Amino acid sequence: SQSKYVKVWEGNLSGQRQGQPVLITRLEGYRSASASDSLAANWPPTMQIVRLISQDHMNNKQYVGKADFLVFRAMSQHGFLGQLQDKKLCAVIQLPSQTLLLSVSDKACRLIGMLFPGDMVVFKPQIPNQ
Repeated sequence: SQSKYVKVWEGNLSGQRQGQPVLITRLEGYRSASASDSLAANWPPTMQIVRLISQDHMNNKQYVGKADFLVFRAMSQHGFLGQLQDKKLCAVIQLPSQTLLLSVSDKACRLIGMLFPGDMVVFKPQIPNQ
């Protein structure tokens, strides 16, 4: 598609470590157009974090040009202050098809996320592969 951002809304409850669910109901999220529409269209309501990503990892704009962006918009949360006050980050989601990173910083009612390819990028030509 052709755009810069894409906000989508949905509802579910699944997203923890070790393949565990999460306390969620209905929230929205804004992802950089750098991602595919089908992503939010059939986005998996269940996340599985097995790693940890710091805010310093997403501080690299030299990687946001080849990858997509994902932001979680919520009205409530728990523990957000802890990290945001400690180092300001979150856990990373390791998918067998792709790689998503979750890091909460300077956002109590929001979360920072990154969409990376499952080690199958067609990087080669010029311009930021969209």
